[PDB]
Amino acid sequence: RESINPWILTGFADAEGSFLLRIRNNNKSSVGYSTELGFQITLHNKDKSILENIQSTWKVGVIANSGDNAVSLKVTRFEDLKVIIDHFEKYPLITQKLGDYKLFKQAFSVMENKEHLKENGIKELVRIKAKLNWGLTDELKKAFPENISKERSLINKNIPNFKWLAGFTSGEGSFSVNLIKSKSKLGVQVQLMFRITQHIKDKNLMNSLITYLGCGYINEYNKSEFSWLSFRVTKFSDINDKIIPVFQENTLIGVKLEDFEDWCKVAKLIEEKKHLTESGLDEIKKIKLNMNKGR
DNA sequence: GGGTTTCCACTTATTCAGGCTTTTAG
DNA sequence: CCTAAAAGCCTGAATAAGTGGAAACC
Ligand SMILES: [Ca+2]
Ligand SMILES: [Ca+2]
Ligand SMILES: [Ca+2]
Repeated sequence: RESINPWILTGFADAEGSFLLRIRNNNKSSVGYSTELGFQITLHNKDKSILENIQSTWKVGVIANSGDNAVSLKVTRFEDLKVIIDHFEKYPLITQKLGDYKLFKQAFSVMENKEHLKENGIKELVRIKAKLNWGLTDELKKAFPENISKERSLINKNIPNFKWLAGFTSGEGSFSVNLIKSKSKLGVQVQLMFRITQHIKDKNLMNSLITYLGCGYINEYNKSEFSWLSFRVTKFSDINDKIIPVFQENTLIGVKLEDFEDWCKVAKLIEEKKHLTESGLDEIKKIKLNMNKGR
């Protein structure tokens, strides 16, 4: 249908994408293992069009259901990985995921030489997989008895432009209408809240948003050993002047675009002070009920 | 063909999106 | 007093990452 700006796409990839490298026990392979290399995105059913638009932009990839409520785009046809590579050389990732892309490239090169059909190419792929995403299973690591490093170098890069940021925010942002039980006349303060969420491994990136957007602050949270960061803007002046124009100018994708649009309607109400009238409050309550999970 | 690649159904792990209420600033 | 802003709390699930099975292809 519609095609996606290449930096918007990279941003969305930084947010939602995943590189994959399968090294599979296989009785029929001359070396006892077969491989599969690729890139994939899994979204809620409601955002299938993003997947289809990505498929259209690159002209690669297979779309399929992923359980009852999700759908995926997977690219594993080896020739088509050349497209993935060319895209991310001209429009590179900036989160720690770049590290996974660099490993995907190393694995691509081994397979391009057909070395994965030989002991030494398989061994090499196990060394690559060992640093990729969640690394080797215990079964695979006991099968290749050699000291295999699990570390790679931290990525540290800057937001390259607003188009990447709109792609990334299309993945990781949220636009909240926070209805606060307040001591004022109407009894409800209306608070617009923009947030961007992301694992701590990319702290430097999340801290940069403060200066990159000239507003906001960051909260840290965890569930047991699992920590992440939350970039939040709540000052209406920053919302209206700094957040909203960025994304009016750099268009979000997916149903999150509708949420931002509803959020902007509420912004206009606030700017006109109608959030201080019972009838404006009613409309704002009705916008909220129908955005995000209520859509 | 016998190996190898590709696709499809489905699962598992966790990092997100994004819900609240109460307190302070101005 | 009054409204805006920030402090401060939370977890279900949409993501991330992955696996089993087998058809299709070279
Ligand atoms: Ca992400
Ligand atoms: Ca998302
Ligand atoms: Ca499961």
